[PDB]
Amino acid sequence: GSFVEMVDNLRGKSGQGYYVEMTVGSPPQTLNILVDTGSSNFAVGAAPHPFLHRYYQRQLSSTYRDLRKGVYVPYTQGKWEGELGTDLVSIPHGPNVTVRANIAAITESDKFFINGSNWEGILGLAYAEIARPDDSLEPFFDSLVKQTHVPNLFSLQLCGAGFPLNQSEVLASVGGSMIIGGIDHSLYTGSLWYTPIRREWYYEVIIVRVEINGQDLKMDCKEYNYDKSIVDSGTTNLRLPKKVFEAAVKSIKAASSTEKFPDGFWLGEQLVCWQAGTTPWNIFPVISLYLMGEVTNQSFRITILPQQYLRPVEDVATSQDDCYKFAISQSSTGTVMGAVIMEGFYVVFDRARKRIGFAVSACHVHDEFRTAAVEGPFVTLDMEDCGYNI
Ligand SMILES: CN1C(=N)N[C@](C)(c2cc(-c3cccc(C#N)c3)cs2)CC1=O
Repeated sequence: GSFVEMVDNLRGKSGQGYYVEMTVGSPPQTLNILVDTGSSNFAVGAAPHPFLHRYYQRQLSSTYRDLRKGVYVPYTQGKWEGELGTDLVSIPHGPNVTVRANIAAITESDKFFINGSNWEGILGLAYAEIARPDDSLEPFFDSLVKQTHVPNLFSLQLCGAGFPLNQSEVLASVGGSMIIGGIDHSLYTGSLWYTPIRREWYYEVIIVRVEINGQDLKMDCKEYNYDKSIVDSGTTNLRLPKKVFEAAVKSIKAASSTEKFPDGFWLGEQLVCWQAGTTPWNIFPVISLYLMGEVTNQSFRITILPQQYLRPVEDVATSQDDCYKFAISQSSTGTVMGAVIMEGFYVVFDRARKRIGFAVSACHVHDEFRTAAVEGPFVTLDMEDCGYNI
């Protein structure tokens, strides 16, 4: 590991997201910021809110600059309104540099901030194409690279605990690492395998084959990327296009048929519990996603375990049972490789070489019989045909 100052700088969990500490303004105002590769705006709470115990106070920053422009950002569920401006920003447990970046000061919001959560803003790490209001608002990472000598690359190791973390524990626990400008070898084992970034807007990739316990889902590969497939640290679940989700659930149900689970479980609505320590990991299948490789007609696969797709949750009766929710769900906006996938791997967002690397995470949860994996290469033809076009 060559980046000790940044190792273990994240906190959180898949259900609440993972955040890094940042400072904004002069003198510096400390805030916890959600690390989100699924968006491109740096936005922070800038007004009192019931679920925030601190926020950005522009009037107390001598380096604050008003851009005199508002921004409205609506999401599937939730939305916020803010005022655009710039200020000096730093990451305490990050590169030792300070940069002037755009900041959306959130003044009004609805179902955005989460009661119980510990973050006060979001750091959109994706590209300008999807920034709001438009691509003219330079994203934080672009500013960082343009203003310093930090290499145009970052890597993320999200660490699921494998069990529930209570309010106090989740605040004291190490949730992972965000290495800005490099790759830390202590965070993974084995080799890194890279897939191309198809287009620079979201971190879009192309899935070319899917297997459930080695059995080919056997769908037209275009279905797996309809209408796109992205890597998003800001999404909890592994989300799959409707048809792919239906086929995957049918296969996962068949593989785990020795035990029957209620429809509510497969819908990700209700939890299932087992006596402490007896979770039947072995009856659930591993899931492999094959991704386009960097060499023509070559692909590689990343394999996750149920320890990744069954999200630990505290039981309603806070019993001693080990409980989980099914963390694979349907999407009408393409495949989303969320925390479920990311917790199994160290993921390298190599913007400089327009590629995303995957390696088995040194902190992935597993058992004595199976482990997550990243393996290759495999001969795969016409992978370009797997990509979707409107
Ligand atoms: C999916 N996705 C995204 N990646 N980023 C956006 C900005 C947002 C993510 C969150 C959010 C909140 C809490 C936990 C997690 C988690 N985990 C993500 C709130 S807005 C919009 C969106 O819909």
